[PDB]
Amino acid sequence: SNAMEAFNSWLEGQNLKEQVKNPNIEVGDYSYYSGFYHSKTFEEQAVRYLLGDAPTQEVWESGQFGEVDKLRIGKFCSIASGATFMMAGNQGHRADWISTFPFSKKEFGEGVKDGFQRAGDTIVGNDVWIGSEAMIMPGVHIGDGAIIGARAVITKNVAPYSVVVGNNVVVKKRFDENLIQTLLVIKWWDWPLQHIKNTMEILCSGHIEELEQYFIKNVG
Amino acid sequence: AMEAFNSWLEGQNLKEQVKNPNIEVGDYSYYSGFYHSKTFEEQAVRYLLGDAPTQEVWESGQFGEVDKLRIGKFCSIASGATFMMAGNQGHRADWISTFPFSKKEFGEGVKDGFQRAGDTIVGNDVWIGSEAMIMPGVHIGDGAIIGARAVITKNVAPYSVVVGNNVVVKKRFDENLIQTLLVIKWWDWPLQHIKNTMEILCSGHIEELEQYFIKNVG
Amino acid sequence: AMEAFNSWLEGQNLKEQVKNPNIEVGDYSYYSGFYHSKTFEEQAVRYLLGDAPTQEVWESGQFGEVDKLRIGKFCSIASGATFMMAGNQGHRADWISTFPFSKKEFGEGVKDGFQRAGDTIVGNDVWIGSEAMIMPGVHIGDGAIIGARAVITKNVAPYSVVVGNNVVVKKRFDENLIQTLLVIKWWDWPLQHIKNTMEILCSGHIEELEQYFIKNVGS
Ligand SMILES: C[C@H](CCC(=O)NCCS(=O)(=O)O)[C@H]1CC[C@H]2[C@@H]3[C@H](O)C[C@@H]4C[C@H](O)CC[C@]4(C)[C@H]3C[C@H](O)[C@]12C
Ligand SMILES: C[C@H](CCC(=O)NCCS(=O)(=O)O)[C@H]1CC[C@H]2[C@@H]3[C@H](O)C[C@@H]4C[C@H](O)CC[C@]4(C)[C@H]3C[C@H](O)[C@]12C
Ligand SMILES: C[C@H](CCC(=O)NCCS(=O)(=O)O)[C@H]1CC[C@H]2[C@@H]3[C@H](O)C[C@@H]4C[C@H](O)CC[C@]4(C)[C@H]3C[C@H](O)[C@]12C
Ligand SMILES: [Cl-]
Ligand SMILES: [Cl-]
Ligand SMILES: [Cl-]
Repeated sequence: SNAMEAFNSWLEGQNLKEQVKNPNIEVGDYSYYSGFYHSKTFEEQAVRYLLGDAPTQEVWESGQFGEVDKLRIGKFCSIASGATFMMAGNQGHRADWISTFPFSKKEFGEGVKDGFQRAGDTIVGNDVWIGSEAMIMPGVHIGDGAIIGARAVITKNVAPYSVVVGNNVVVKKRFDENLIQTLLVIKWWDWPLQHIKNTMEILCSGHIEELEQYFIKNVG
Repeated sequence: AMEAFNSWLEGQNLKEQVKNPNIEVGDYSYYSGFYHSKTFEEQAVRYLLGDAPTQEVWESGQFGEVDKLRIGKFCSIASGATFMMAGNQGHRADWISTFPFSKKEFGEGVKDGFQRAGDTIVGNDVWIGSEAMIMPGVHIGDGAIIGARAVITKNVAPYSVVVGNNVVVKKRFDENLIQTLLVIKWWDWPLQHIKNTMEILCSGHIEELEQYFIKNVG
Repeated sequence: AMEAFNSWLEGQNLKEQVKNPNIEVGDYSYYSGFYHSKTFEEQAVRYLLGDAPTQEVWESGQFGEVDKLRIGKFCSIASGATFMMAGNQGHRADWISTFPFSKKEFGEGVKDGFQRAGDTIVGNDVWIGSEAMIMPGVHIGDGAIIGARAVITKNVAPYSVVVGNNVVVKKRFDENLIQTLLVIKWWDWPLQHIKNTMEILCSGHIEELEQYFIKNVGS
C-alpha cells in the first residue's frame, strides 16, 4: 500500500489554529486549509522555508539563528489547495551583490559574507480567500477581505477587499469605498461568537449597512 | 482506475478511461500526464462531484445538477493541465464574508453561498499546454491553443492562441480559413476520410482540405 | 533515499549528479529541490530524450539529434523550476490540426510535425526562482534573475530580472557595470582568484572587482 496523505477528500478542510505547531506561524480562529489536491499538511506543503518546521526543528531549537520572518494569518481565512507562502526572505541571494550565488565557506574560504536579508513578516488579514496554487512572496501584507485569485503571484501589498490575480493585477474591489471603510471599523471577525452567530443572516448577504446597524445596537 | 504512465512518450486515451458521469470526452483526445503521475480524473479534473473521493456522496442523490466538464475530439492535454470545477465552491465575493461558515459551528442563520458556473466546454482539436489551469465555466472553441501555465478565465475564440492571464497572442489562420474549418468539421468525418486526408491535415493547406470535403464528404 | 532531500537546507551539486548526455551543467551550480522531492533530472528537466524513462529508447538511435539543456557555472536553481525540452513535441500550430496522429491509428499519410527549438542555454551566475518554467529554445544570459513562477519564452538579456509572462522588471546594475562584468567573467577565473576576491564578490563593488581583474587576472 502507498503512504497516507493529509486529506481523504476535497470536501475536507483542516482548521489551522488547532493544527499548526511552528512557533514562527500564528493563525487565527476558524481559518482552514483545504489541501486535498496537494497531499500534505499546511505546514509541510503550503508554508515554505520557515525555520522551525519539521525538517529544521532540531536546528531551530539550538537557538543560534536569531529572529526570522514570521507568517501571521488572521481569522476566517479560506486557503485553497496548493496555496504557497514563501518564507526566508531572499534565502541568501543578493541581487545587489556581484553574484547571487551562496558561496560556502567550506568551498570558497573565509572571505564569504552571509547575504541573508529578512523581508519582514508575511501577514494575511481577516476574511481573506486565497485561491488554489497562489504564491505569496516574502514580506507582503494582504489586507482584510481580500481575494487572491487561483495561481496569482503576490509580490506587493494587497489593499483590503481587493481582488488580485496573476502578476499583482487588482481587477476590482468587492465593495464601494464607503462600505469597505465601514467593514474596517466594525471588524465583525473580532465580535464575540454569539454576535457573529446572531448576524449570520446578514453576513451571508451583501447588506453591509444592516451589519453596521447591528453593530451600533448590539456590539459597540 | 489508476493506470500510470511509464514514460512521457505515452498518453492516455481519455474516452476509454474516464468514468465520471459528469465528464464527457470525445474520440482520440488524450492526457499525457507522466510528470504529474496520477490519472486525468485524479489530478487534472478537480472538485467535480462524482470523482473518486466523492463517488459515495454523489451517488446518494443530494446535490442535483452540477457543472460538467465537456471535451471534444482530437484534443491534446499536456501534463498537469487542470480543469477547476464546482463553481465558486461556496465563496461569494458579493456577500460580506467569503468564509463558508458551517451550520454545526455557526447555527441556522447560515446561507449556502454555492453558485454554479455553467459547464466547462472544450471543443475539438484543442491543444492545452502543461500546467495550464482552466477556471470554471470557460468555453474553449475548436482549434484553440492554450499555452503552458496559462490561467484561462474567459472564453477562448476558435483557433486562437492564448497564454498567461488570458492573453490572446494571435489566431492560427485568417478569418475566412477559420470559417472554412468551422463549416467542414474534419473531426466529425468518417475515419476513412480523415485517414485519406491525413497528408492534407499535416499541412497548412486548408483550402485543399475544403476541396477534399466538397468532392468526397459532402 | 540517498538522492532525497532531507530538508530545504540541502542543495544538490548538479555537475556531480547529472548523467543525461543531453544535459551540460557547469561547476558549482545546484538544485535546491526539497519541496518537489525528486531529483533534478526527474522533476526539473522535462521531455529530454536520454533521461531515465527514455534511456533505452535513446540508446537505439531512432531519433538523431535533439535540443540539449546547457547550464553554466554558479547557477542557483530553486525547487520545482522546470526546463521544458523536446521543442514543439510534434504539435504544429501552422498545420490544420495540432493533434499528433499516430501511424498505427491513421495510416501512412501521417507526417512528423516535430521541430527543434534549439538548445536551452542558461548562462553563468543565474538564479532561477521556485516553480519558474523555462520554455524550449530560450537563452538566459549571464547574471540574470528569473522570478519565482515566471514563464520564460523569450531570450533573457544578461543581468536582467524577469518575472511573470516575460516581464523585464529591471537590470541589476547600470549598463557600463554590466559591460565590465561581461568582460572580466569572474566565473571563469582560476579558483584561487575567486577565493581571494570573495570579499568583493559578496558586495556590490563591481569597480573593485575590476581592479582585482586588472591587477591580478587580466590576460
Ligand atoms: C473543504 C472546504 C473547507 C471545509 C472546512 O473545513 N470548513 C470549515 C468551516 S467552519 O470553521 O467549521 O465554520 C469546504 C469549504 C466550502 C466547501 C464547498 C461548499 O460548501 C459548496 C459545495 C457544497 C457541496 O455539498 C459539496 C461541494 C462543495 C463545493 C463544498 C466542497 C468542500 O467541502 C468546501 C470547499
Ligand atoms: C505522449 C504524447 C501523446 C501520445 C498519444 O497518446 N498519442 C495519441 C495519438 S493516436 O490517437 O494513437 O493517433 C505524444 C504526442 C507527441 C509525442 C512527441 C512527438 O511524437 C515528437 C517526438 C518523437 C520521438 O519519437 C519521441 C519524443 C517526441 C517529443 C514525442 C514524445 C511523446 O511521445 C509525444 C509528446
Ligand atoms: C539549499 C541552498 C543551497 C545549498 C547548496 O547547494 N550550496 C552550495 C554552495 S557551494 O557550491 O558548496 O559553494 C542554500 C543556499 C542558500 C541557503 C540559505 C541562506 O544561506 C540563508 C539562510 C541561512 C540559514 O542558516 C538557514 C536558512 C537559509 C535561508 C539558507 C537555507 C538553505 O541552506 C540555502 C537556500
Ligand atoms: Cl476552499
Ligand atoms: Cl502533449
Ligand atoms: Cl536556492
